[PDB]
Amino acid sequence: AMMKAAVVRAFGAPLTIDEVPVPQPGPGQVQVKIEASGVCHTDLHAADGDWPVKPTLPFIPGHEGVGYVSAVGSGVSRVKEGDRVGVPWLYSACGYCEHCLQGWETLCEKQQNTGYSVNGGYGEYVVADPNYVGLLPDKVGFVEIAPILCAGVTVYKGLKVTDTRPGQWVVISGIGGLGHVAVQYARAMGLRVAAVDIDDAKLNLARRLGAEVAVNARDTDPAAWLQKEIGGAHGVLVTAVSPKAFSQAIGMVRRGGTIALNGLPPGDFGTPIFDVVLKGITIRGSIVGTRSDLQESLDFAAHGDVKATVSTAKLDDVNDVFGRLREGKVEGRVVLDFSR
Amino acid sequence: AMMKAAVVRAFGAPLTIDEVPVPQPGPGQVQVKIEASGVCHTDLHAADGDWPVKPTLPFIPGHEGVGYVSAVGSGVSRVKEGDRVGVPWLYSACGYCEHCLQGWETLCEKQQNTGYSVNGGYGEYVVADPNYVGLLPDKVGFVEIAPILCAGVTVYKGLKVTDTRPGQWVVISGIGGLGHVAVQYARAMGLRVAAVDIDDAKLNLARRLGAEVAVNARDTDPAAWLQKEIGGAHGVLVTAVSPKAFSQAIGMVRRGGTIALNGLPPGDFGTPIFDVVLKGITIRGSIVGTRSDLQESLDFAAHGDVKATVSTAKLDDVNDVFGRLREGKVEGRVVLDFSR
Amino acid sequence: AMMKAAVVRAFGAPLTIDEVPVPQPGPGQVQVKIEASGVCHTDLHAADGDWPVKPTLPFIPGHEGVGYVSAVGSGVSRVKEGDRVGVPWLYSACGYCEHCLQGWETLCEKQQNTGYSVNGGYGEYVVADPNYVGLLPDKVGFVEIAPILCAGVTVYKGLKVTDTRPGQWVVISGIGGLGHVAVQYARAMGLRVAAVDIDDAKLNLARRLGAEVAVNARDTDPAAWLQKEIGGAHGVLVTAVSPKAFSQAIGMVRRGGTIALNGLPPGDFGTPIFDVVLKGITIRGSIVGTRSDLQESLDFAAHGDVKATVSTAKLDDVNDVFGRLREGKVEGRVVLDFSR
Amino acid sequence: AMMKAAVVRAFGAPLTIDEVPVPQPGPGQVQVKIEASGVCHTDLHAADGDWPVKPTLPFIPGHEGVGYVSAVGSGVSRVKEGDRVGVPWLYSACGYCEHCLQGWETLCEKQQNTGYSVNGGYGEYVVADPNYVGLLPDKVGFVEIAPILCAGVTVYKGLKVTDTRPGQWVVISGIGGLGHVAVQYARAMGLRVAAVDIDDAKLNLARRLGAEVAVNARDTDPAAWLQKEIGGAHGVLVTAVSPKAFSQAIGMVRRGGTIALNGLPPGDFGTPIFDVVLKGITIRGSIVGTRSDLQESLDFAAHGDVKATVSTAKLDDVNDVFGRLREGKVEGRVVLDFSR
Ligand SMILES: NC(=O)c1ccc[n+]([C@@H]2O[C@H](COP(=O)([O-])OP(=O)(O)OC[C@H]3O[C@@H](n4cnc5c(N)ncnc54)[C@H](O)[C@@H]3O)[C@@H](O)[C@H]2O)c1
Ligand SMILES: [Zn+2]
Ligand SMILES: [Zn+2]
Ligand SMILES: [Zn+2]
Ligand SMILES: [Zn+2]
Ligand SMILES: [Zn+2]
Ligand SMILES: [Zn+2]
Ligand SMILES: [Zn+2]
Ligand SMILES: [Zn+2]
Repeated sequence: AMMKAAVVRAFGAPLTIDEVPVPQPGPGQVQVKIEASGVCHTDLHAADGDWPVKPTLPFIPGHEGVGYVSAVGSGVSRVKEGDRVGVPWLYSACGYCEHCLQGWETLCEKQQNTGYSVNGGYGEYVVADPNYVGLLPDKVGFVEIAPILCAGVTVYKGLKVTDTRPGQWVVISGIGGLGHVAVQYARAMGLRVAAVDIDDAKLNLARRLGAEVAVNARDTDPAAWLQKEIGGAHGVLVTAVSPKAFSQAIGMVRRGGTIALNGLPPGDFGTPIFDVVLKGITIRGSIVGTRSDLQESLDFAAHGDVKATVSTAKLDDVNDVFGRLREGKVEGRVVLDFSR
Repeated sequence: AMMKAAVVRAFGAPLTIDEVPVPQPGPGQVQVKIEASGVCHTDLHAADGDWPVKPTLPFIPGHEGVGYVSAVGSGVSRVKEGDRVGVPWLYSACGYCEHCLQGWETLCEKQQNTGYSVNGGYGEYVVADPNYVGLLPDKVGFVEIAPILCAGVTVYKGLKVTDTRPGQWVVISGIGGLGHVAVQYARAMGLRVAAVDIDDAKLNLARRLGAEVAVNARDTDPAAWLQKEIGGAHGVLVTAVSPKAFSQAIGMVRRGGTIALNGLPPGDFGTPIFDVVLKGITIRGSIVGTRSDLQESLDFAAHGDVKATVSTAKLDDVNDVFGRLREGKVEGRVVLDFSR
Repeated sequence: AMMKAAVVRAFGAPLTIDEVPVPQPGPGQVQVKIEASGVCHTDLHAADGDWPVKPTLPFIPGHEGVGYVSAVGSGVSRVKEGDRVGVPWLYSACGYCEHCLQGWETLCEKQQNTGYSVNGGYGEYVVADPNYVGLLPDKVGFVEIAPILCAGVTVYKGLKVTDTRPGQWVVISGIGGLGHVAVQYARAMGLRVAAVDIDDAKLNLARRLGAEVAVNARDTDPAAWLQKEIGGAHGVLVTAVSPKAFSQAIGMVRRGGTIALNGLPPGDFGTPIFDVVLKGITIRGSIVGTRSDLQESLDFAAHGDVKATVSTAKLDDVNDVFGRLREGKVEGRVVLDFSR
Repeated sequence: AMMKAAVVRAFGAPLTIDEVPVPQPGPGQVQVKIEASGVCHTDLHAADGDWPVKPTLPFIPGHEGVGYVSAVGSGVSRVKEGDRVGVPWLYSACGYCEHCLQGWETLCEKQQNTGYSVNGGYGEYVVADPNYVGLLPDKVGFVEIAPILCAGVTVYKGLKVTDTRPGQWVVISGIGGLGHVAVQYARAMGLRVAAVDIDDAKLNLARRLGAEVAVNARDTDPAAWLQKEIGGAHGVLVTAVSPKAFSQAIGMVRRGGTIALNGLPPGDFGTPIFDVVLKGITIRGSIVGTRSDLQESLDFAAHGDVKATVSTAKLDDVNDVFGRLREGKVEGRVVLDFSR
């Protein structure tokens, strides 16, 4: 009847860990018993409120929750009890608007979002729409697979919309939680990879993870060096949370190239329109991924092409996690482990 | 042996109509006797030398010249004496670089530009590269067709890269020199047009041209209104590239839509990363087009689908033409008429 | 505490899945919570009790068990709780006999053997000597790394004692659990690899894994075929479970060549003394590997040079797994999955 | 022009002492005048033609001939007339092949064999390849040194390939023609020697030769005894290769030890897989030796460390000699004496 959960009740004060009621699945719904729950930067902004459209208090964050289906309402055919599933950012969509019909459910104006507009995976249980859960592969553990539910699918879809093809150069700007799996997806997609971050150790991660080129932003200029070495990149993926670098990205791309943006920092960034137009440059934002994007991105993990770098932590230490998460002292990703 | 031509001999200075020597075609070159020559703002930027890369002085402006091939250097096959051709902005490209080989010669870093880096059509004769001239439809007169070499191809190619298809919505932002031509291509491409401007007269023109909706930005927030009325436009063509136009385009575009920027404005514009990412928006630069683009835009002119509003003037009055343009007194396009 | 474990209570009889006491770590010992446990053919030899020296009944097999240290006995320094380790065939050795002092602990006459002389990893927990456990690489998953604890280390040491060097030919006879990773170690050690088995599917597997040439012993005489095809090999590693393959390998080497033997089917094989002497052939027994061998063989796995072909099964199905392995119906390794 | 030589004209028949031409050397050849010619069991198999590859008839046997260089052809630098040399089993190798370049000329596919494939030393003179003859020590008589060319180098190289070190144990199995010479090399090589045999005379001789231990296999299990008495031998040299000797060798050897086989018996021998694999035993064939092996073996004889038991006989009594060898009535080695 009760469960442990990290409930945000005040739009900025640390999360509390309380016994709350276990959500029961109604018709068309299922219940998921959480084994692991990934922590995303988005969770910070949910706890805080750096976003125009804000969560409703109180709520439970977590859109990288993974576990088994523990119960099922009527009318459900996609999943059964004991199925291995994840509940990602896109909690549900109407399924029949123009966006949904065209396989862009990610843009559905009637969408609900896990751990933001409805309760998420920072609890021992979570109710989900079985039509939009991620179907998880057996061969990959809960802790290792959690980050794919958001970080993975986000950078996978992001790389797809750079419109770069095998043999061409992709730049991964920022080798963090997202960035570091981005390197791995890019390689599996046959791309040549260049990495660029403020941290020279993060650049070593990229090097090990497959990148054949990396330069430090806080040293030389990324643009000038890349235009110099590789001849500019055909595509750029910006994962870097920092407002700036959404400008030096325009410079690392060669003419006719595409920059996909994963970051969600605040405020307007300076866009050199003259150069964008003359160099025929494309700038494109990419929102996580569709259900197909997600399944494809999980497949890459199953096959061993992709493997998240992950720090484990306990539900009760959630606030500790948020702390070091902000101070950029987190390597790769952090995943809450519910294992007893 | 000699000819008259408007010449820029110093930046910002009135052009002087000098007697100068007729240029002669060497091997792989042709000569063109100019019968009409389009004028546009690009010419003002050339004469003022206020773009990052200036022209070399002295020079003859004009990248919208049309006339008859009057001489043929050796090794030319594409055109012959008597052919009707235009000499567009793209004078030549290298033909072997990555861009040229992929049918993107407009991104060629070794390209020459007519009436800017090489002498243009503000004179009785001009030497051109037969491989890069525009082949003109028999049906259309020299004066009427001249602006298609610039305004025509620019907005046509711009509409193409908005990645819209028949039946979908496109917003044409700014119904002026470019815009009133864009409206017509848009219609011919099976698109539903929403016109946006602050000038009621320009808006009335859009309606006459087939615009299904016309919104005045002065009285109405077109972003709010279009989102309310049609859930946004699938494509936005910004023909008057300015901060207010850029921001509002981002507001008017439907989620997952594409914005094409048609101009070359100074400075950095503020881009709302957040909105661009959550909405999955594409921002894209487009000016003029390839030889294929041009031929396709010419064909629309030839079928009677597209007619530029045009007025004429004499070579001797080029400075006056510049004056009206600079003051913003020009309705449509001004074309220099060399006809007897 | 109790746990599930597969137990051998009578030779040739199906194993039973019993509830048994969790083994506790005494002084100098550690306890390992098993995540995955490879099924070696030695396990069948043991359960069937077809070796001259029987294992004590009853016993829990499994010497490819890997997981986390879950408890530490007093006085342990080498490893700590949470460490990822495996418990190989060589459970322990005396540490001070002639063999042990010369880094050949695999020959220690006082050695104990995991899942034979002491209980092994066909269970939820196993107690291990921390001085002899395998220290697993972070980079690799439990399921994938498990076969390296015997299959990998065995064929790696075996390849080492063939006394071949980069550029020379080695024959792998039997592409099963051991042989399929042997192909990869061989390639990683710069050898040209020839594959021999009695099943085209194993041969096809070997071809995918880097075998330059391959032959089905059932379809022609393998020794003669190899003599013509490659001029006889410089070395041969015998991982087959048929005494006949042993005799045949002796005819696969060129003069001066070395045959190394890993396979352990009961009985004798035929040594052609005359040809062995005349041709100066060396025949060599090779038994698993030392702690050094094991560390090195794990490093090849961490570097991505070697990757076991694996399929998982549940503890409950151990008998169906044994049956399939008996009838040659297994490709690569079967790894018992104890993961959540 | 003419000389006496014992000739085999029909396999298995008695030899006849015939008058045949004296072989004269051409370019790159020397002539040797025989002073003594050792006899061994290889000569019996040559005369009987009972090996897989047979001598061509007619032929003169003898691969233990020693004497003086009596003539030289052009282009000979290694020896000169008057030099004391022997013409061993390895008459010549190609010098170009893999084996020849790796110091294993004994394995040369193109080798010729003295008194087998080419005429040998059962005659007054023999033609030889100066690059392959043995260079005999000054201080040892012809009769005494003859056996070192065959028996000597065989047990010496054999001992070398047991890969034993001074201070370690070696078993000499069989103290006959070869064995009594082997005991001596072993002691000279600083090994502790254990003699094994069924004949009590041969064992008393081993003790006289420095064998620290001796066991009669008729009375006691030499394996069980040696394992208990010394912990098993580091190496075993089997000079009399019978299935029993071979089997017991596998039992007598210390784990990780090496068994070298000097004999050429027929048939396949049963080799216990379990024992060879688990005990990590090396089994190695070895007969004769390289030119280097020979020179080294001669040096030991030269230093008085090795002396073969030799009986002399005349050329005309060769058949009588063969009979003695067949009936196993020979103590030591028989050598034909051509001296005055
Ligand atoms: N002691 C050691 O040095 C070390 C460690 C213990 C295990 N052993 C032994 O290694 C052997 C193999 O182990 P495994 O797990 O890979 O068994 P496995 O069943 O997985 O593989 C056996 C392979 O041998 C092949 N086989 C049967 N007859 C063959 C033939 N005539 N020619 C070629 N291949 C033939 C099979 O086709 C099969 O592919 C076992 O006997 C095992 O006990 C090695
Ligand atoms: Zn997220
Ligand atoms: Zn929808
Ligand atoms: Zn123009
Ligand atoms: Zn080019
Ligand atoms: Zn094993
Ligand atoms: Zn020991
Ligand atoms: Zn001999
Ligand atoms: Zn040779």
